[PDB]
Amino acid sequence: VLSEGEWQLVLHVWAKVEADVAGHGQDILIRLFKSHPETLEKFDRFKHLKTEAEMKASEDLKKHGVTVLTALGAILKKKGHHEAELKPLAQSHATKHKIPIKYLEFISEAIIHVLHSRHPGDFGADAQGAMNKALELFRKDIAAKYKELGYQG
Ligand code: HEM
Repeated sequence: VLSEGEWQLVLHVWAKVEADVAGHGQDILIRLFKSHPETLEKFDRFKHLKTEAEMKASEDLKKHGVTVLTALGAILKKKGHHEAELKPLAQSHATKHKIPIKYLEFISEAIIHVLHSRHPGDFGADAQGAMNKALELFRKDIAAKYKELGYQG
């Protein structure tokens, strides 16, 4: 479990992300797609995008980035008490979108990379540690729902 001091580090930097949800969302998805090209293939919506400039130009991609970060923000602000928010998400990603747990690991790495680019002074080691712990908790709780439904994998 995160301590109260660790949750404060997470939510302090998240308040900055919320100044520019769309810019953040875009950078994160693009990092994910470039670092792990196999993740782009999950999105019939975005499959057609081949270069980073094309990705950067796509309004639809920027719109989905907002969706992802708004859902994640609502989970983080529940500070671990996220059962009602997490269950729908784990059900669609396991059974409808077919997203392996590993790809949730990849997008966590992307989020940490982008927070680090954009918010150095608010994202030193102690905040990066707290953010990694929060994202592991998210993954751990999702993985348990996957297992229940027969998708641990
Ligand atoms: C931080 C983790 C993530 C969050 C908060 C998140 C959130 C969402 C939300 C809220 C939706 C729309 C509602 C729903 O279908 O559940 C969605 C759809 C989707 N997500 Fe995720 N997602 C995450 C990670 C991923 C990753 C890593 C992949 C793919 C590698 C993925 C693939 C999809 C797909 C394919 C859709 C449907 C897109 C469309 O055709 O409209 N998601 N996600």
